[PDB]
Order: sequence, then structure tokens, then C-alpha cells
Amino acid sequence: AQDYLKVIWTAQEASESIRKLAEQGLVTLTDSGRRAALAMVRRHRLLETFLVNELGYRWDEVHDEAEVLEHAVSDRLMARIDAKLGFPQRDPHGDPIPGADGQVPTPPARQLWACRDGDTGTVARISDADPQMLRYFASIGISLDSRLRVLARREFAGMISVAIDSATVDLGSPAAQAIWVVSL
Amino acid sequence: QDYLKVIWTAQSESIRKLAEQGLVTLTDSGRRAALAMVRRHRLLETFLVNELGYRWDEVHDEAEVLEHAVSDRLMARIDAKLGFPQRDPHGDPIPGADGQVPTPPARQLWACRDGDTGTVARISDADPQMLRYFASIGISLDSRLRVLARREFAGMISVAIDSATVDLGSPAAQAIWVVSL
Repeated sequence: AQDYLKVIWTAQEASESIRKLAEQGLVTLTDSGRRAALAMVRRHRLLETFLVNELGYRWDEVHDEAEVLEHAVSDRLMARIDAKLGFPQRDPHGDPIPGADGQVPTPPARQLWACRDGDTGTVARISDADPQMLRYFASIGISLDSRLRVLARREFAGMISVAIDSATVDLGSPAAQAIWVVSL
Repeated sequence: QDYLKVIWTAQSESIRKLAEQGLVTLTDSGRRAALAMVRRHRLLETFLVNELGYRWDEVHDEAEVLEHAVSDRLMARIDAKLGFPQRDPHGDPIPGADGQVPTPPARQLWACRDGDTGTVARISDADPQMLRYFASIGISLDSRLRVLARREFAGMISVAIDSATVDLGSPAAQAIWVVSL
């Protein structure tokens, strides 16, 4: 039932259990659903950061693991992970790690598809909904904090070329439309 | 399924269900499946203590639950973190990935006789209160001991530490294993 909270919430970022969340005064996300979904997101993202940074994972596999440990990790263990991790703020993908209060440090970023020619920015967020995408960005050089310079906006070709802190590369419309970037 | 561990440490109808899986009084695949869970609930304890700053006596109730959610890749990478842990924070030997299991000719403390000396190497984590007792009186792994007075009745034994002299009861002394050198 709690698997849809990190969905209904992450939408702005099967009815069986939907009528079961509202059975807890939880759901139309009310005031409690925000902190519930934000807590579960905190656990998931923190697990991603821990597996990647400490246990030497790659940012594409790290998801399918944390989707089960979230239902077997205590709050003590989670707080000591958050302590060892340096109290982080973001995924290895750039997904913001909220605080225990509802901080959710969202960065002022728009999608690489929303940019135009001559614009520059820093890769602050990469979508994780598909590991092949993260494998591709690992293949090129699109990591976090990478600085991109948009060269060509060919909407007719459904592409957009960018320059990377290294070389140029051509990214498709759905490719460069996951990856979020902060301007200038 | 947790019985796989307790039947391995010493070596109802809950054990027959492992003969159903072809595991048990341990078979080759049975003692090879106990090696798994035993590596889990051991690498997990030494990871909690050594990396995430735990303090024993409360790593049991955690690893006993994480053991049912750790993948072989996760366990192998934890082992690669520690690199390459041969023994529990309580003293239980980490079974080698091949299945060697280090060799500790270790006797009980109560089973020792008067005058015997030896390095302690394994402590039971069944009772965390007992672990806090062992921490406060000053006994931990690798501290040489000397059986001074094994009193068969009523359940007492006086031992000399290298830190002292402790009068340990039988329920306590039945939780210390010791090698002799």
C-alpha cells in the first residue's frame, strides 16, 4: 500500500490499496501522506546513496536492490547510515534526499529539452526510472555535476547536441528530457 | 528457516521441513545452505559494529532480520568492505566463502578444569545483558584467562583476567569459549 505513496508524491516532482491508504487517514494526498511518502522516499534514496558510495555499487543497479531492503531496514540502521553518509542531500542520480522535517531540497533545475542554443548549465538530476538510460549516460560522460553547453536544438530531428566537460554528443528528445540541469 | 543457523552452530517438526528441502544431522547442501545464512548473520554484525558504529549487544536483533533481505552481491560487497573478516565481533568465526570455516580448538569455560589458562575467542550473544556484564567486568576477545576455582556446586567458577579476578556463575561461564595458547 505504501508503494504508491512514493508514486502519488513523486508524480508532482490497483485501487485496492488506494482505498486502503484513505483507510488510515492518509489519502488526494493529505497532510499525513506528504510526510509518509517523504519518509519512504528518504529511506529509498538514502539506501541508494549508501549502496553506491560505500558499497561500490553503480547508479543503475542500485535501485532494484533498495526496493526490497526498504521493507527490512530499521530506523536506527537508517539513521546510522544517514550519519555515515555525511547527512547527504541527493542521490547519486541527483534525486533530493529530504530531511526528517520535510525539507526536500529541490534545486532550481529545468530539463535539458527545455533549454535552447547557447545555454549552459550543470547536471543536477538524472531520472532513474530506467537503468539503460543511466548506463548510456555512464557510457558518454553524463554524470552528476557535469557541465553541459547546448549546441544544437534540432526539434525537427528530435535531437539536441551538447558539449561535456571532457566533447560533443547528440542526445535524443526523451534522452535529454530526463536529465535536469541548472542554468548558467 | 532460521533453524539452519542454530543446527550449524552446535555442529519440533520444524527440522523435518528442511529434510523436505533436502537439507538435513546435516547434508552437503544443508551444510552449504547454513554457510549462507551464517555468513549473513556474521558479516552483518561485524559490518554494523565496524562500519556503521554499532556497539555489539544490539547487532543480533538487527542482523537476524537483515539476513532475510541481503543478496549474495550485497553480502559479497560487505565482505569486500571489511576485507576480509575472519571473526564475528562476538568471536564467531566468519566462514570462508569457499566454506573452510577457520579452525578454533575451543572449549567451554565451565568445561575447562582448574588451573587451565587460555585466550578467550567466542562469546554467546543470546543475552545482551550478559554481554553488558562481560563489558563491565572487563572481559572481551583475546584476553587470556586462568581457571582459578571451578566450583561444580553450585554453578560458580573463579577466573583470573589479564586486565583481576571474577566469580562467574554457571549461566555466565556457559557463554565463553577459549583456545589454549
